[PDB]
Amino acid sequence: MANAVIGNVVTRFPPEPSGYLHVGHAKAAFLNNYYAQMYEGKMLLRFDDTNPDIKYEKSIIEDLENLGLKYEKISYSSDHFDLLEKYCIDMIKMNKAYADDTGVEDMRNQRGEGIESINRNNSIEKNLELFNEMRKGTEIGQKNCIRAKINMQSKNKCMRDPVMYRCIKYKCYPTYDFACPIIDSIEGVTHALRTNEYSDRIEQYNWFISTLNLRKVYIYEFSRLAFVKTVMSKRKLKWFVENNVVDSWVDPRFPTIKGILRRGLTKEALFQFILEQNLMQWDKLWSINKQIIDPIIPRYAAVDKNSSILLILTDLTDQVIQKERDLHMKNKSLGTCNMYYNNKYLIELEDAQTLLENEEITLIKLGNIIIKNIEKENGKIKQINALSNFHTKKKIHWLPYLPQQLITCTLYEYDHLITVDKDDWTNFINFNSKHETLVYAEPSISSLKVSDKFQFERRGYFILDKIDPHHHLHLIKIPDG
Ligand SMILES: Nc1ncnc2c1ncn2[C@@H]1O[C@H](COP(=O)(O)OP(=O)(O)O)[C@@H](O)[C@H]1O
Ligand SMILES: [Cl-]
Ligand SMILES: [Cl-]
Ligand SMILES: [Cl-]
Ligand SMILES: [Cl-]
Ligand SMILES: [Cl-]
Repeated sequence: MANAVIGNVVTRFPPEPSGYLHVGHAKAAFLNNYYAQMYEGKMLLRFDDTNPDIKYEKSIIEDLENLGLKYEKISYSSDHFDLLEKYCIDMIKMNKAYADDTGVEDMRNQRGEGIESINRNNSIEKNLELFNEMRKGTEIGQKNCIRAKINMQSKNKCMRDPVMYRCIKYKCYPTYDFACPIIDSIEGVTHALRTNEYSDRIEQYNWFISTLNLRKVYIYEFSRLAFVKTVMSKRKLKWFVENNVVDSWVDPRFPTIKGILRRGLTKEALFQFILEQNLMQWDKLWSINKQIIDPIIPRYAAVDKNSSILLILTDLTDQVIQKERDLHMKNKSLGTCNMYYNNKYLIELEDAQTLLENEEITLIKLGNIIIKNIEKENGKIKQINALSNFHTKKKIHWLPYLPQQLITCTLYEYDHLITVDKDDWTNFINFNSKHETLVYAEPSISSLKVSDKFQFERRGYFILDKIDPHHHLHLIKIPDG
């Protein structure tokens, strides 16, 4: 941040309302916030509608609210079109801008080979009256674009007469390249943050600023954020949606901020992952998210609904005993859930198959028990009979066989959308990347409210997405890196 001064820093986040925000957007928005906060500065939110819906502006304001960012003001590039017009005319009168009717292909490698276009020497007043043709929309006007008069022979291709105004309320619109430095300057930005993929652009940016004798804006570049096995092109994502491969932009497989928060990511983890680091691997982002959520979420129990095996404590009765226990043992201010138990339990079959005819084991948060026999009807295991011994390296989780109180849950597990890491690209999709499994979970889990994060013991981490009628829960699995 060159020549930054505490209390005199202004940054801005300038997304286009042409789609929903994704993770890379989140890096930009966050870094703008981080540099503004570092100097006790101000951060503007600019909707960049230079070359133009409102559903997107709404979605943006909600995603920013969700990331916890707050802005001093909201502006639209549109709001300065009249002024940009004025500046355009000024440049025409300084012989710094001219009207051009050379064709797009021709113009493209006239630029490539550095020959001055025909109109580069146009008189001032022809340039102005052509600009008027453009502002009215005449067939002349549409054949004409205004461009800056810089240097067709510069080693920097961005310095070779870039287009400033195009004919397309307004009949003519400024390009990004021209609108960005002017608007940044007059809005009071002091430090404009931009992806360093647009890096040849800087000399042009500053050119415009000095050529109009405007207050300089420093540029701070950063790397763009891209992930393996991920697509963030807006066209590829709408393709996913239109073929019902997903059925919403909020799908947990989508790198949108909405989708990624639904999937379990915490804003804290995303910000830390941005600070504490060719594509990136989701593994480290989800490992940070794990480290962050693990000590502040409760632990509940679940067993497979269908493969569950019945365990009997022969020496107890069918009187259900209740015991308050703590949700998370380590952080004892997280609260207490309730634990119900009696003589009949459900355990996993992957656990049932592991018990030998006289082992001692431990039902977590309850106590040790003594396995007595393994009744196996047909080939499978039908039932297990054990002994209370409440007063071992086989500690298993369990549910009390109380079906009118156990909560039924669908576990959604997701895989990457595409198969390669980065025209016949749809052959690299994973369509069967949404896995459902049904479980019973602990009665006390009815406490949870939608959006809550928790852990299923010896299963993994989950977020409660929706609650169906009849208290049926939908649980999205949070990857754990
Ligand atoms: N993948 C990305 N990673 C980081 N920052 C990005 C990424 N994509 C866009 N940005 C930044 O997001 C801001 C708004 O982007 P937007 O105008 O929507 O541009 P784009 O057309 O590149 O999506 C810009 O500052 C842009 O440089
Ligand atoms: Cl960086
Ligand atoms: Cl892509
Ligand atoms: Cl959905
Ligand atoms: Cl990064
Ligand atoms: Cl995968």
